[PDB]
Amino acid sequence: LLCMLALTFMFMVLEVVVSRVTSSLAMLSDSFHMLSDVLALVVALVAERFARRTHATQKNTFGWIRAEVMGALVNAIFLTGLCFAILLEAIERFIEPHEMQQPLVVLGVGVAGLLVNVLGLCLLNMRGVFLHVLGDALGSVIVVVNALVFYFSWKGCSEGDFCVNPCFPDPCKAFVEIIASVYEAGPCWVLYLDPTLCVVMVCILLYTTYPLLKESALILLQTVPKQIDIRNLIKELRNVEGVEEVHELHVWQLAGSRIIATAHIKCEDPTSYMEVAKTIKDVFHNHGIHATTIQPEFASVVPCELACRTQCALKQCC
Amino acid sequence: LLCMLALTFMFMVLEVVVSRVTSSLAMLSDSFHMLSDVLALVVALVAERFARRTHATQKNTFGWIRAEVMGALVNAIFLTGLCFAILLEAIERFIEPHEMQQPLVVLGVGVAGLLVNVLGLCLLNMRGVFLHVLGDALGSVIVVVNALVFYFSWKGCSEGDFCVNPCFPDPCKAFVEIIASVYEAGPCWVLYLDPTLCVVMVCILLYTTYPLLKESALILLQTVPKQIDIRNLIKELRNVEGVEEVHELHVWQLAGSRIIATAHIKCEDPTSYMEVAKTIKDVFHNHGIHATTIQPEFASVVPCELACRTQCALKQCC
Ligand SMILES: CC(C)CCC[C@@H](C)[C@H]1CC[C@H]2[C@@H]3CC=C4C[C@@H](OC(=O)CCC(=O)O)CC[C@]4(C)[C@H]3CC[C@]12C
Ligand SMILES: CC(C)CCC[C@@H](C)[C@H]1CC[C@H]2[C@@H]3CC=C4C[C@@H](OC(=O)CCC(=O)O)CC[C@]4(C)[C@H]3CC[C@]12C
Ligand SMILES: CC(C)CCC[C@@H](C)[C@H]1CC[C@H]2[C@@H]3CC=C4C[C@@H](OC(=O)CCC(=O)O)CC[C@]4(C)[C@H]3CC[C@]12C
Ligand SMILES: [Zn+2]
Ligand SMILES: [Zn+2]
Ligand SMILES: [Zn+2]
Ligand SMILES: [Zn+2]
Ligand SMILES: [Zn+2]
Ligand SMILES: [Zn+2]
Ligand SMILES: [Zn+2]
Ligand SMILES: [Zn+2]
Repeated sequence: LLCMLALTFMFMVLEVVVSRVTSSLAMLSDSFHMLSDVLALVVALVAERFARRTHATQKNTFGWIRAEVMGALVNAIFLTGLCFAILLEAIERFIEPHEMQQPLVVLGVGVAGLLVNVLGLCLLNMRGVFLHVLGDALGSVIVVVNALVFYFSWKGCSEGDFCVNPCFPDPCKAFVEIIASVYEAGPCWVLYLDPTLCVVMVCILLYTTYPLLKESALILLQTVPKQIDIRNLIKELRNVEGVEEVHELHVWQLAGSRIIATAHIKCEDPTSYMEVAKTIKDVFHNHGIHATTIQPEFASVVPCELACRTQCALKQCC
Repeated sequence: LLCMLALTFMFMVLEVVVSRVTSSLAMLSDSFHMLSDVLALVVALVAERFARRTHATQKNTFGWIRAEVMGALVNAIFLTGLCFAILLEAIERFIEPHEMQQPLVVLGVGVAGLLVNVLGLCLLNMRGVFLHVLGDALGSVIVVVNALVFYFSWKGCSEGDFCVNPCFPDPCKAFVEIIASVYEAGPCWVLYLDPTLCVVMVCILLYTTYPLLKESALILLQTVPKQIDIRNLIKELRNVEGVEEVHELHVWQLAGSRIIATAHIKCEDPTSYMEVAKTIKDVFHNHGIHATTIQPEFASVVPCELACRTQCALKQCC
């Protein structure tokens, strides 16, 4: 983990610095994606370290096990925020285009990123990581092809001869239009490739990270998992022996694949309660739910036999 | 709520657009703060709309009560991401200083924001809103004083007269040293003022948003609330004549003041369980807990009388 984490972090630092100095948007977006990747590795390591020894902690009774889910959510939404900022910068660049400072350094960092992804390729359990590395390499080669197209087409100028087309506003009024030799700059295919390509990059990043963010948000919010069917479960619970009807059923996913159930039941006879709670355990275990807790209300218009009279209707769940 | 929402959103759009036009970072940070405020209002409205008709939906058995807290976390982390982008821009501006484009429009939008905050004042439950609007007004004061100081002190050349600037690199090297020696006034107190005020603004935003993010994170992660002491509660539960030992006790907060408790008690005398259950209800209602699902495991090699046959990968918590 750390063996690639350190390399990715150091490359991220240099990449961010040189990109924002050179002020090229697609490069900045690719560096932000590498930033999201390295923070994903960081949160994965933190979650593994915390989950290695989870117990009945004084502060957290359940344990810091939702750490991986919350880290995924934080990374996804942090990337979304940075991507929104980058899109705002791209719109600003549409407002007033700027040329690339130096294609040579951009090509160098692009091939460096390509080599970084190639090295990471060597290091679906591993196929998912390989696909993520391939997507990062795709972003890197998009940066590289941007650099190539800019270098091959943008003839530009480096002398005092009239070179800048009216599309690009002249710097410092071009010395009041020199108060020289006639020259025409590059065609209308550059000075716009960088932002019109960074928008594609940011759109693809948003499309890739939306399902992960949605899944993490649904996990963090108390939502029944798609695997468990609430209607089938409630109907099958009603169709048991010794139980009249069930209420206050709460089912939610904690993290990964450990589901917690909660319900209240009523039994006709207090005697011989066992072999009935065993039936409830078996029927819950039949579905994906494994950790349960069933409170019996022993045997009428009142919904639940156990309710504090002086209770904030709200405070009491549902 | 929407009456101020529409005005705030329209002003946010205008200020963001004009700030990106003029490239002023302090105004950009203030606009980001306004964006955070309007998004907070939006999430509050949607949370109230969802909470007005909270029901045991098939997808969400608990209900979308946690929507407000999730929106608060989303806003806090989005603001943090935008603030990180702002720090990147500020470090860039330290690397290469750029002067403000048009002080007049910046002063106009600053006084417009001040008037917006004044109208907000015109329109703890309300003391918190007063504190927030006073903070936003303070940010507007920062941006307007930045504009005022830049306008009065800066004396950059506008015409073709000589202006030797060592502070900022001249565009096109001033026609390559031109291939009325007017000197600028106080470059130190002018060029660097905007990025440093932006850094101060973003630092104060981080300081004022960190506690909210921490509380929201502790709410989403299943953490015992600071109001309830878990050790005292378990000691009182153990100090009950009916129950022998209490195991698998989980306490967590849903949203606001809604605490749900879970326990696996073991007791004898099946015909008198309800006598114990009333005592458990009373002792839980003594603390902040108001919703419990105490499951009696009726009668020490095995800790819990009910358990999965395989308990694969100990999905069941603890
Ligand atoms: C790319 C940008 C967003 C910077 C990311 C930096 C991370 C490496 C930082 C940000 C938040 C940090 C965490 C914030 C809080 C804590 C709790 C801390 O536990 C304590 O000792 C708590 C002490 C207390 O507050 O009482 C251990 C480090 C940790 C996990 C930090 C680990 C390092 C983190 C993830
Ligand atoms: C071009 C500029 C102005 C940026 C535009 C941003 C949004 C208009 C885009 C970015 C990502 C898009 C989302 C990417 C993915 C999806 C999932 C897609 O299908 C699903 O909901 C689930 C698909 C699946 O998982 O198979 C519906 C459209 C949606 C929400 C897209 C809606 C439009 C979004 C938010
Ligand atoms: C501007 C850039 C370059 C640096 C930004 C640094 C911030 C992320 C740091 C600087 C000072 C820090 C604060 C210094 C002191 C505290 C008090 C302390 O918070 C509490 O009060 C929690 C404990 C309590 O319950 O009293 C720890 C977090 C906090 C807000 C820190 C949060 C992180 C801050 C804002
Ligand atoms: Zn990646
Ligand atoms: Zn099971
Ligand atoms: Zn009940
Ligand atoms: Zn109560
Ligand atoms: Zn309930
Ligand atoms: Zn505000
Ligand atoms: Zn038990
Ligand atoms: Zn447990």
